[PDB]
Amino acid sequence: STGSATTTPIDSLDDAYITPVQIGTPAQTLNLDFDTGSSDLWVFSSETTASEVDGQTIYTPSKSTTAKLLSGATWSISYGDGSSSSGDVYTDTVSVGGLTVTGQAVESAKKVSSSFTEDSTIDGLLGLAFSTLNTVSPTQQKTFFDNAKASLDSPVFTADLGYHAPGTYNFGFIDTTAYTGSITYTAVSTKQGFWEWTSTGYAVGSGTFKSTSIDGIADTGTTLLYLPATVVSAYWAQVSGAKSSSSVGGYVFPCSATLPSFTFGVGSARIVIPGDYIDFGPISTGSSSCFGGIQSSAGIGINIFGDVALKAAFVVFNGATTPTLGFASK
Repeated sequence: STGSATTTPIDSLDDAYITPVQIGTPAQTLNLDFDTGSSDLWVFSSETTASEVDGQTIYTPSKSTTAKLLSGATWSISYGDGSSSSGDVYTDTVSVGGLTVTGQAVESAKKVSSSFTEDSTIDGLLGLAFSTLNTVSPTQQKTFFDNAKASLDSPVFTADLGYHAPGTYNFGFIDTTAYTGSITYTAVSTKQGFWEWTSTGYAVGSGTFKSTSIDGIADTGTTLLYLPATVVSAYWAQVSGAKSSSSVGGYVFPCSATLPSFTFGVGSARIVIPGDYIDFGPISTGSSSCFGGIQSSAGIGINIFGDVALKAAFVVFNGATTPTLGFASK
């Protein structure tokens, strides 16, 4: 089997991407944030505290003839941005782009933190990291990909995120028309539950490539590119007037600037992030200070190849017995 679904930016900045997902019988379609940095499929629901729902579409398990309460199971998750959610668990039929999993754990939110409430465009998350990170207790549950894997034509999914445009998540096949050149594959460590890999270095604009190992995670659920402070300083030093602002929370730059590109290495291959992809617009409405799309990871504990980096590539998440990641230009 295979599946193919379009993923759409939630706003003009590509702050996140939503993909429609069918849950239950008859189908209830929710727009979920596919997140290769976490491993829970959770949704706004008829159980979510009413004051914490503000425009999201909800899953109502009582209206699904295939929903079954997973007795005794609870979940609770905290994300790197400080947001959180928790609740109980149903199993139900879940389909993405024509690919169907029966018995998928659908984590129904009873509580969500303010940032989820305040984003009416995201109805929940669909985790695509390794199932060892799934938070369901006392019986950990599998991700949608893990449940689907055995049925897929090939045990892979691909992320093809658009810049200011829709893109595609495919399951079970590699669309050879969706990228240019060849796909370069690189090793993955699953020890932390992430799609964790080592980039071979970077360049800023037309500058020379610096060969240096940068361990980080391929994370579709993080907006920006978070890299070591040395790398980030080297990038922003090429932008007149750019500075790190403690009050804003990262590097800002004059909105009048033209940003240089940023290249990262995948083995001997190179992925080029155009400068425009690094512009996240005014820090507040009407400001001439703009927020940068490359930021320091120094306060995170891990480097994160988020959407800014991934949207410059066609990315293969290879879930073979020994997982690997593939990157191609496009």
